[PDB]
Amino acid sequence: MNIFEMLRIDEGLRLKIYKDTEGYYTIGIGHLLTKSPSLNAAKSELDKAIGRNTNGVITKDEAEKLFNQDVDAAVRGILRNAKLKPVYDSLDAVRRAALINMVFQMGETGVAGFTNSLRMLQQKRWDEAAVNLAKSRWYNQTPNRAKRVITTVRTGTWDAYK
Ligand SMILES: [Cl-]
Ligand SMILES: [Cl-]
Repeated sequence: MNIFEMLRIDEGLRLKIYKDTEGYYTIGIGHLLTKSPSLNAAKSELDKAIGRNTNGVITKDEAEKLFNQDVDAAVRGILRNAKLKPVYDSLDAVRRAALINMVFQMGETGVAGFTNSLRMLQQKRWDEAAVNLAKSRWYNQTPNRAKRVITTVRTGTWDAYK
């Protein structure tokens, strides 16, 4: 089990523009296209992202190419972030994956905002961090995915995905 497999379980694979839990135009492996109601604004973003005229449809390889870019961007955003970097440096490899999961899903800015949890992660206060992370919109909107991520953070094991 690794971050790629973990995220592919959490996000799925879809070759046709679709909407996410929030209502946004998404595609492939959790790749947010636009927060704009326009399906045409989505298709335009998508063709731009892919470099071709897609008509809102891509191949598995294209979704994988996007996924690879997004994981890389997630990792790099963590490492370039003053609030995020220290937490990550302090964690073991499983837990690191958890933070990358969150960052991919909610953005760097989003996660960086979880002030108290971040402080608990660093202090290696696992239970408390798990409890505090559950007190969020994230958790209330996508409870099963969130529980999985929270268990990973709390335990340092990959059970939830097994
Ligand atoms: Cl892109
Ligand atoms: Cl869910």
